Amino acid sequence: KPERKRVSKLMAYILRHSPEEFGLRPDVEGFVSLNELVNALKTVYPEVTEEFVREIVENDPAGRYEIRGDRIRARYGHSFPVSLDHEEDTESRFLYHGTPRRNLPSILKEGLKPMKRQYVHVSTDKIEALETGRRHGREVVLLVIDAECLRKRGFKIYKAGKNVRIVERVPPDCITLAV
Ligand SMILES: Nc1ncnc2c1ncn2[C@@H]1O[C@H](COP(=O)(O)OP(=O)(O)OC[C@H]2O[C@H](O)[C@H](O)[C@@H]2O)[C@@H](O)[C@H]1O
Ligand SMILES: Nc1ncnc2c1ncn2[C@@H]1O[C@H](COP(=O)(O)O)[C@@H](OP(=O)(O)O)[C@H]1OP(=O)(O)O
Repeated sequence: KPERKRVSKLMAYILRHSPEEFGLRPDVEGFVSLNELVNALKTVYPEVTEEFVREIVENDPAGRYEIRGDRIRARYGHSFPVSLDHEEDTESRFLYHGTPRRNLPSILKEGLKPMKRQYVHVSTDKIEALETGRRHGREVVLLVIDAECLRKRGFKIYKAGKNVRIVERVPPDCITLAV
């Protein structure tokens, strides 16, 4: 529903990108006070309550958020450094990243890089990978990433969302296919 969606979009923006511009100071792990997040959200959507934020967190289908005690964080997507959980994805054999075709000259030479984020974000889900690439351009390619290649190279893959995984970078040898 549009109420849930518009408050969640604002939560993700505050918690991933501009907490300080709403007066919040994330701790090392990226958590802000839940009460303080609620007041920040209410500067935009005055109907928001803590109970509604708790409902958004628990019902989020991607696993975007985490509440711990009286604090809340985004679980990935940040454009500032945070220490996240190191729940390691050891089971996935391939992972996916969608990107505009125009990026293949750089990506296939340099690998995937975190760009303005802290981590490279990949997915266990091809459609969601492609839909993320579509945010950046109409002509997108599906990158297929060999998870064992990454692990062997010392790049741990972490369970950030239900489908989202994070990794420090993806060297080009680990990009097996671009479709
Ligand atoms: N070496 C490179 N050269 C050029 N472009 C590159 C390179 N490596 C990666 N890119 C592209 O640089 C761009 C970086 O765009 P951004 O928005 O930061 O990353 P996202 O598109 O993965 O979205 C991650 C999402 O996953 C979670 O939901 C988060 O919350 C996000 O919503 C991509 O097109 C890369 O392919
Ligand atoms: N329902 C929801 N809750 C929270 N956040 C949401 C969201 N639906 C979308 N977002 C985020 O909005 C940005 C633009 O994405 P579009 O609207 O172009 O698809 C992007 O976040 P960012 O700028 O950090 O990359 C998305 O995050 P996500 O990939 O988790 O949906």
